[PDB]
Formats: sequence, structure tokens, C-alpha cells
Amino acid sequence: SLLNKLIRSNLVDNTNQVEVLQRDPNSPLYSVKSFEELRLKPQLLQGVYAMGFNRPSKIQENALPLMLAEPPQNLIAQSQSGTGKTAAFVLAMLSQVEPANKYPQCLCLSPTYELALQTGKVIEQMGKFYPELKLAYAVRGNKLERGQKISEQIVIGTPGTVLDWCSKLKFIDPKKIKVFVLDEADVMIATQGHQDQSIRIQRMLPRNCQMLLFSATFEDSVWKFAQKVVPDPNVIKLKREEETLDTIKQYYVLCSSRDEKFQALCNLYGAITIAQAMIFCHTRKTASWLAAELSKEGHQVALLSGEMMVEQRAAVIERFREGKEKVLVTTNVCARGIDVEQVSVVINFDLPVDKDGNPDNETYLHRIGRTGRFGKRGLAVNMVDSKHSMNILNRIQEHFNKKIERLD
RNA sequence: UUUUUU
Ligand SMILES: Nc1ncnc2c1ncn2[C@@H]1O[C@H](COP(=O)(O)OP(=O)(O)NP(=O)(O)O)[C@@H](O)[C@H]1O
Ligand SMILES: [Mg+2]
Repeated sequence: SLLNKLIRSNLVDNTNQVEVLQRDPNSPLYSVKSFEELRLKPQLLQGVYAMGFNRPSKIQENALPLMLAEPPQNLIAQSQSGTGKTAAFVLAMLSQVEPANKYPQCLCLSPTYELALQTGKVIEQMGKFYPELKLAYAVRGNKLERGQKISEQIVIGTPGTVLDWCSKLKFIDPKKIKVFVLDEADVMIATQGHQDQSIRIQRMLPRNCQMLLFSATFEDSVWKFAQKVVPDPNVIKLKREEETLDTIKQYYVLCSSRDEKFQALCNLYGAITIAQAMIFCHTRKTASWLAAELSKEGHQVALLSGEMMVEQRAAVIERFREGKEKVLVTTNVCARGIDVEQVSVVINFDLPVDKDGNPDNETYLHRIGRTGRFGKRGLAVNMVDSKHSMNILNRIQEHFNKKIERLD
């Protein structure tokens, strides 16, 4: 019985909430034209409606004409958290595949295991009205009898495994790729992200390959780099005022230590478990420590980090997906792209700093973006442990120019 | 520091 128990206020939100948003010009879900006015193929329109999609979001309306335009043109595009970019590029991929040809024509790169899995599902479900459309997972969990070529028309994978499939394993002839999609593009091409493997895969593609880059964020230099690595691109860039959702409200709690952050969250756990929530940490060790501390305080809790094996990672993410786990202590491995409808609270138990210790503005926006997705109303609570930490948050605040409330 | 290949 407290203010943050007003998660329950969002537990059962309004009758035509999303529809009203898709009629507001100031909404990034805004729709001035129907799906049939985008002139998608019939099987791809059936796939769309089959998912319960009613109206295209801003990014979908604007990107698909640019991506389906003939002859093909590359695209570097930005749209906010939970605005439907996956459906945007999946429709792009499916729209250029010729199912008769039993080899990889369309390749998609995600930064992490779980995002590949998640996106793979959307691809299968979106193209389901092509009986012969098949999807191959170039992900860590997977191993095929060596010496073969995969006969699936669409590959989704993570940078390393795809690189091996396209090189020493010879599973995919990369020269036959028509559409190349980099999801969460900005981290896929940034030096501290997957630049090396990403570019080394790109180099293996044919000259006539359409290239599509999507993300909610494009750091200043990354935007300039993407322009030089992607030939002749159409560009969708946001103004920075547009980058934060009105639908995700941002808080912070002031503390003096890690023990004090543990106690706060302890007191708030009853509220967090009403629906579902995510807690981010700066490192794997703190993730694991937090998990053991919550668990020893008697709270059921889920852990997910990169040191876990894929079997365990796949296990947890599915359990969380089904609401069998209600809280997931995690690292930046889940900062991006993950889409779980019920996650109504995101907690930065550690504030997102970069390698050097600088405020990670991009990661912050992706992290808080795991709540309040496609029109749902969400909540992001920041745990501040020091004065230095308070500064990090204040610099983020005026990066985005979006003030963050204090919580008692 | 977080990810990312057999
Ligand atoms: N036109 C639509 N109508 C209703 N729901 C949609 C529509 N388009 C997409 N969605 C759903 O809303 C969610 C959109 O998030 P998704 O597209 O997965 O991530 P994203 O928009 O790329 N943002 P990010 O968090 O930066 O990856 C998904 O669960 C989609 O199934
Ligand atoms: Mg996405």
C-alpha cells in the first residue's frame, strides 16, 4: 500500500489506449495510412493482421515504402523504444525473399542470443502464410552436420556464429544475400560493440545487397560512421526531443551504499511483483550478488547474464516470458530489443556507465525502453548510491532534457 | 566494463 503500488494503476489500462495514440500526431505510433495503403504482398498483409496489428506505427509507415521502393536502396533508420521496428524490417526481408530458392537470401544480425531468438519468432509468425518459408538460427546454441549448406531462406543470428557459418563452416554462401539487416545497428557498428565481426560479415556480401540499419539510438559519431559504411542511404533520424517516451515515467531514489540500495528494493519488491520487472546491473558479479541477496531475503528471483550457458539462458528468458518469474536481475545483455509485454517496471540498480565510466546515454534509453512498450504505460526507477552517481544521472537528464522525479 | 564464433 504505497505510491509505487500505483503500478497496479497500469495493470489494467484503458479500453482504446493504443488506438487513441495511433490517432495523435505527437505519438510515435501515429498512423495516417492503413496497412493496405503500404501495398504489401497479400501473404504479408495476412501475416500482419494475423498478429493482431491494426495500424502501422510512424516508423513502419515511413520505412516500408523506402525499403520496398525499386530498385533497392539502403536505409539507416531511427525510432523510439517499442515502436515496431522489428515488424518494419522483417516485412522488408520477407518482401524480397523468393521462397522457391532454397538458400539464404536474407540475413539479420542481433547483438545477443535472446534478441535473435525473439526476432526469429516474429519472422516465423510474420511469414507463416508462406508454407515453404523457413528460418535458420545462426546462434550459439546451434550445431549442424558439417559440410552442408542450409536450405532455409532466412537466417537470423549473432555476429560470431554467422561469421563462422559464412566462413570456415561454409553453411551460408554470403554472396547470395539480397537483404542484410543490422538490428540495434548503432551498437552493431560501434568499436566497443560488434564492429569488427559486423563489418567482416558485411564485406563478404555482394555489391547489390540492400542494407538496413535500425536502432532507437545513434550516437553522434556512430551516425557519421554508419553513413560511410552503408552505400547511398535513405536516412530517418530523430530530433533528441523525440527520443524519450511520454509513456515511460522516470524516477530516482537517493541512497548512500549498495546495502542501502538492496534495502530500498527489498521494500519495493511487493510493488514490483504485482506485474513484472527488470533490474539492470553494471557487472555480472553484482547481478549474481543481487540475485543471491534477494533470494536469501526470501524473494523468488531470476538471473540472466552472459556467463551462463545458452541452455540456461534460453531457460530463464522463456520462464520470464511466461510470467513464471516476475523479476529478472540482469546485465546490459537485456538492455536492448527484449520485448516482454508485462514488464511494467525497469530498475537501474546500477546506473548505465560505459567502459571508461562515462554516463551511457544510449544504454539508459534502451534500458528504460523495456517498459511502456507500444502504447503501454511504464515506469523506470533509478537507484542512486552516491554524489558521483547522482552526477551521472543529472548529465543524462540534460542529455535528453527530461527531468527525473525523486521518490520517497 | 557488457556482449559477441565450432
Ligand atoms: N502496428 C502494430 N500494432 C500493434 N502492435 C505492434 C505493431 N507493430 C509492432 N507491434 C508490437 O509492439 C512491440 C514492438 O516492439 P518491437 O518492434 O519488438 O521493438 P522495437 O519497436 O524495435 N523497439 P526496441 O525496444 O528499440 O527494439 C512488439 O511486441 C510488436 O509485436
Ligand atoms: Mg527491436
